[PDB]
Amino acid sequence: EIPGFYNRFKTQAEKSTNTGLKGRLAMPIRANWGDVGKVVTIKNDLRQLKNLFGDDMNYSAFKLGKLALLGNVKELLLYRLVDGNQKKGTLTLKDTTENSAKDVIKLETKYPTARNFNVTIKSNLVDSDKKDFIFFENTKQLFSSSIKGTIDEIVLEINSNLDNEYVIATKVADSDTILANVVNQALEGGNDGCTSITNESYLKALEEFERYSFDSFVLDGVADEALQETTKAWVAKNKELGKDILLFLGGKTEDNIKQINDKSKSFNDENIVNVGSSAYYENIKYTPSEVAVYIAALSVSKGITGSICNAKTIFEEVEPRLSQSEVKECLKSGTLVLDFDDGDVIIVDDVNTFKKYVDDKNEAMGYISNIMFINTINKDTSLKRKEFVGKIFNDATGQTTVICALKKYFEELMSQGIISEFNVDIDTELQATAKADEFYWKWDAVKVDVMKKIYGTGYL
Amino acid sequence: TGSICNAKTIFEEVEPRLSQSEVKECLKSGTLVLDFDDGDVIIVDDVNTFKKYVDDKNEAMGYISNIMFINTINKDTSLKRKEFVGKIFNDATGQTTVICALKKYFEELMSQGIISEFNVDIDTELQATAKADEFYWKWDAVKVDVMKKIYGTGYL
Amino acid sequence: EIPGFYNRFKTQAEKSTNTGLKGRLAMPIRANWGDVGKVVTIKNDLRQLKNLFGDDMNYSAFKLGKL
Repeated sequence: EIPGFYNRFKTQAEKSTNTGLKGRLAMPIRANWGDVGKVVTIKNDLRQLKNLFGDDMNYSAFKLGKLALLGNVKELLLYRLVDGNQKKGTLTLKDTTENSAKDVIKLETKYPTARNFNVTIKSNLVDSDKKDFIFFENTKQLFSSSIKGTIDEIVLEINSNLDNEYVIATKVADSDTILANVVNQALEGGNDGCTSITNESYLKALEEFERYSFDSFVLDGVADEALQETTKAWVAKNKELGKDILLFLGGKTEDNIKQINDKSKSFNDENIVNVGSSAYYENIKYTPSEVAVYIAALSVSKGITGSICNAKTIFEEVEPRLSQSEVKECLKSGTLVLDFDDGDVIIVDDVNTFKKYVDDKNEAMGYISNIMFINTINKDTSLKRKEFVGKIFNDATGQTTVICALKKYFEELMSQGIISEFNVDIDTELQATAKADEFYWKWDAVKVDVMKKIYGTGYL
Repeated sequence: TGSICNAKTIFEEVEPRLSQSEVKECLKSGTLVLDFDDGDVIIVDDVNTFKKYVDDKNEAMGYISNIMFINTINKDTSLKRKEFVGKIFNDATGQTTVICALKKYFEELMSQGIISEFNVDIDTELQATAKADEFYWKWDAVKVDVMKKIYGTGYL
Repeated sequence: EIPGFYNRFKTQAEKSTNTGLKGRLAMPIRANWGDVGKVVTIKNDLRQLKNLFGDDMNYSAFKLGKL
């Protein structure tokens, strides 16, 4: 640059930061409003969810999004599910100067929907040629504007202000004629999003979700069986492909605790978590899958350095309600069920559906926190792939560098206290059999536990 | 001193996109195809069209880096032609000088770590049959490999 | 395989082992329940015996198996 003393101030995020959030979650959702056919990330502010997908609790989108956000996920990734017939609302405007009136402007909702987004056009009381363009939803006004009677400036203004973000205006003809007055005319022709949604839509959503990486998946708070087996196979495929995705599920409200335990027996992969209990938060019930959304969100928000075995929930009630016998039955079945151990609703344990089996996949694998730990180690290691694969020569120096980097990572874990003991070394047994263009290595560790049970004995 | 089997590319998208079955099919066919192993576009492997065949032209010949190495050795050697052809007398001294120069070159390669092991010597089998105005020589080497595959096993 | 860094975790029997057992024994048995006409090996967990030959002490099978 030219000589001088040029300041560039950067008080962007000086101390406007907090560290109370973590994790990311996947969400196929049915929605009346918002983008369609894309996987969109949502920051934890619910205002973003409300803006980008509406505020209708009749739909899985807003309700499950609110539950996930209250789960304190750092970034919530959504995908709007639709049938192919799903459509945008639309309205058309016409001129009045000519006896044979001609359509000159068309209004269409910015996102596909079927809501009663309405529009009003009336004569401007100040200027003769101006028309006052006002927009509503069921007469609840969104935005008002006034432009002279030329179509180009009218559509440009209507598309300019983001107060009119609900609707897009397009020019039908290049007229300079006075528009026709409308009063609360709905943008018709749209279709909602709950229309004929089937397993194929969920399959397409999952195929879209293959692109990204996630900490957990919950399947739209829907307990349809065939979707559950499909997602089970999909997660197994993703695991075999090096994508370590965890899955939470919730049974149907009609299922008895015996049926829920049978389903939790049917699932035995460690990445499957079955939720049995229903709950109420704002005096409104939530099916086991709807609360499975929340428990998955809370789990991913916990991340490492935590668990869920007694994490307090937002729910004001829980049902069905279990004695210690029923709780033990559910845990032995691998079911996760909420509890009312105190005046609040409390998560009973960290169990997953796998826990029915014991020894080879160890008992700690029956707990979700260990699976999150293993998936995190696999993810960081598969991040190291690109640092080390195809970039170092397999000699003693390259092996030493790889081992030193992994040792530094595990020592960082040790510094956090997550691991009580570890060692990482070359797998000389397999390294002897290794081909010259490959490397084998081994590591042992001991994750630091957490009190689930405590016992006290008193003397007087 | 490098390869392409995981070199990051500048490309923001790649198509057509392949499962591991398709990738294995392409590699067995000798095809080179880009991949989206992460958020970027990444080169899958070092393979060439030859790789369909295996043993005589060895499996390392199926990889482009080995061919680049062999071509470089041939090029430097065919650079040495002008230094040695028609300029030294084929006696024991000339043969020793040629062998010493080639040994120095291969030791320079060893210093760079590209070669893990080598030996270079007169091809006494063909040198016995060699005409008086020519020279035969032999060399073995071991190019240093690179991790393409890595496997880890965990204990808790 | 294709190039990559593919983990395969093997926390099967990390430290879930003990050395308090040895030996093998033959047993012709009368039983109300279980397989017939085959020589079946039973691991020392009595639950395996109970599953594969019942839990009736009236028969040589369960009683002598427990012993």
